Amino acid sequence: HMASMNYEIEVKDVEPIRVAFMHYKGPAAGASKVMPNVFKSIQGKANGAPFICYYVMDQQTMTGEMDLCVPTAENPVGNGIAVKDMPRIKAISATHIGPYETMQPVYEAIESYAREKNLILQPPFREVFIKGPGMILPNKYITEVLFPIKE
Ligand code: NA
Ligand code: NA
Repeated sequence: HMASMNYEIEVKDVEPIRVAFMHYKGPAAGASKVMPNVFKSIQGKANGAPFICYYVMDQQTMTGEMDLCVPTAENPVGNGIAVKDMPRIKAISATHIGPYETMQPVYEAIESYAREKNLILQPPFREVFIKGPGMILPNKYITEVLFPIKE
């Protein structure tokens, strides 16, 4: 009867995911210019929620190094876009509702949870864009953080 009052923090087994992706380094801003190029390369045939895998992220400078990923069965057309399987992870999952650029309380809750359950966090982490109002408009955005743990 209760759903996403809190961050619904749990440990999940996430199986490998075939993605079309672009590796991006620069302002978290300039990533949104790319994520559409991924969709177009695979004729917009996603078979899962798009996500960003963060290898490096500084929220003080809001710049980082990341994979912009769209789960797909398709072969990408138009170079820059490649396909790989994102690896199996055992991850702390947190579900965030609303504006998603920083989500400091979510990452603090994940860190506190990890210490409580004696889990060791292992980058890289993912932000999964489950839902949102779409392209005709944010208090409705659903973003799942997946932070891998050491097994
Ligand atoms: Na908090
Ligand atoms: Na969100």
